[PDB]
Amino acid sequence: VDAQNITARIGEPLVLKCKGAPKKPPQRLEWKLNTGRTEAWKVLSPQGGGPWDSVARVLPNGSLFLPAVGIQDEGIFRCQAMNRNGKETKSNYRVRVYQIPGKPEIVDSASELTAGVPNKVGTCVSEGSYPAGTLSWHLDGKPLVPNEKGVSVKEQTRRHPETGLFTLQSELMVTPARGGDPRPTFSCSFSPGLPRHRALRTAPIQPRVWEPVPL
Amino acid sequence: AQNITARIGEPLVLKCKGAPKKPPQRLEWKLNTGRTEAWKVLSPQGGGPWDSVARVLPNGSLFLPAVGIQDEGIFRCQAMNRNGKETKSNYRVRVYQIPGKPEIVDSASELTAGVPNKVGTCVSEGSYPAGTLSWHLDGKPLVPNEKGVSVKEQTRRHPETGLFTLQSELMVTPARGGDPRPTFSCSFSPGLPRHRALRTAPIQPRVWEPV
DNA sequence: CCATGACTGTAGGAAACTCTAGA
DNA sequence: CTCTAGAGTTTCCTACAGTCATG
Repeated sequence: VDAQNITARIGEPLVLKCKGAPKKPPQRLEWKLNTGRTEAWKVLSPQGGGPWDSVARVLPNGSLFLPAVGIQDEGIFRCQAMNRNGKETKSNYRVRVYQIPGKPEIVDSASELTAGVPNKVGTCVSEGSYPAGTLSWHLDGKPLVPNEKGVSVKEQTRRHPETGLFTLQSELMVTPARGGDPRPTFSCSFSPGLPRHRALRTAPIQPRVWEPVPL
Repeated sequence: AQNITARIGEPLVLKCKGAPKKPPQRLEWKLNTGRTEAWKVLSPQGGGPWDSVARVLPNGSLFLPAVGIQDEGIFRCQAMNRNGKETKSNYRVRVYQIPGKPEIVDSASELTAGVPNKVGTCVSEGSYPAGTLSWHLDGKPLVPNEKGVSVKEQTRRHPETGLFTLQSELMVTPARGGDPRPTFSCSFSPGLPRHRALRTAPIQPRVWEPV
């Protein structure tokens, strides 16, 4: 789309510009937005006056103002103004948002695990993340890839029905090669969709690898 | 205090420092502006006519949809992180308006050497703060009291808006033997060095000869 | 408890787009 | 008037410091 992209953190105010508009009223411009809150298309005016005045209100200078963002606010936003006269200008905005979960935690982590077979190593958990994002395992600071050599991950995403946010869980199990590193290091790393931010790592776990009793 | 500036009609958002981004929070915005009878304290829920002027956002930031001369003042936010954590934000606020382009009026088509002439009156409209007016001859600016060079200047504030109108009337005694096709201009040098100066179109009267 | 490290948060600077002035 | 050019304004990226967690 002619739409330019905008991304904002959840809870913070956003302010959009109406291209080529009178800086002081009286002004003629009308915003159009289809989003989570809009049933289909909501048209907003310099006067405002609906229930939207505590949500989205056109400023005296023509820009569109949102006191604090929320997930439902994701969508497209457009404006049409008249530069007198009769010059006329457009705006096309795609708006996405995000939230950052707390530092991921580990749970159900093996005191010690044994070689030659699968083991339940533990589970990472991240809460309050948007958009969803992901959990990646690292052995000694290197990546752990599924389907390959006894490495497995039991995964889910749980959306808080109220906050519309995500609770994350990743359970790792591994079959160690007999005769491997006896004190290997695992970590877990949450990453979001864009470079909207960096990566969060869990405090590692340095379990003890015990060998199988001979037969 | 952190110095701040913005255009009249523009929105303004002040970030409360060290305070929870989501409500509820414990914080206090107390300020003194041209809209205040004294120090004024606006709360999380705020209230009064102030909601139409400056309002507190769910994330703790104070906000003005349209700032005006009436709003130049002091803004302090004493906030509580959780307990009893405390950090205090401090701002100093100057504002401005860019006036209409400068104009010379009553400018001379002809003028005579050896005595004074009315060159013209450079006139600016709709400025805040008021600022200064200067003249220049063929690229270089001029000074009063030097070799028969004088100025009648004034400033006036439109009552409704509060902006300013400056008049500058230029007068000189031309040297006999100088430039018969001289070019003069006026320039508005704003109070706050926000933008570069604005200069009138030139005027190239013809120096004529007495006896 | 003290020293150390890591993080959140904020301060300053640089680059990009938009508007204004001029030909 | 359509086009060219120089600032102005806003924005993102980068960096230093304060603050919280940790050994």
